Amino acid sequence: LENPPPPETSNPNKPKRQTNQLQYLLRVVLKTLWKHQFAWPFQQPVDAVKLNLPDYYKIIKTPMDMGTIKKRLENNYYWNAQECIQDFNTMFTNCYIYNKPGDDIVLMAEALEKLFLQKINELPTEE
Ligand SMILES: Cn1cc(-c2cc(NS(=O)(=O)CC(F)(F)F)c3ccn(C(C)(c4ccccn4)c4ccccn4)c3c2)cc(NC(=O)Nc2ccccc2F)c1=O
Repeated sequence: LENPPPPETSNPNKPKRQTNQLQYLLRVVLKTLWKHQFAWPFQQPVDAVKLNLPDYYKIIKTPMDMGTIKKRLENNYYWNAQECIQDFNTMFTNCYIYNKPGDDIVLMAEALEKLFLQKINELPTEE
């Protein structure tokens, strides 16, 4: 099986804006998570060919990773903060679906999710 192409990150047919919440999601939330020691397996799409995980994309139909989220924020892909937050949530839940509870990669995702939820509690005031 081939890896699927990565998720779309730019679309000039989608309207574009910068907002206080989107700026915070890139500069504070993504930046904090990205620099965490456990972030490295989530910085790019799961490369199922490289990892010899041929069943990954037989089960995970909405892949998501922080590299894609970073590119979406840099390309003004998201109009609402919730769209970005939904992508982080999808990345975590994909991990909890494919991997057995308590496995290494799940424990890494759980620590990142706890930090993510703490930062989302400090989302700045909307326009
Ligand atoms: C979200 N996500 C991400 C990865 C993942 C991604 C990688 N690189 S990447 O290029 O894809 C993404 C990038 F660039 F950002 F790093 C690598 C490169 C090496 N590794 C390890 C050593 C590994 C394992 C556990 C914890 C940490 N590192 C690895 C991988 C495969 C087999 C053994 N060890 C990776 C793991 C795996 C998942 N799941 C998984 O590996 N599940 C699994 C494996 C074997 C048996 C049972 C399983 F469920 C999953 O969900």
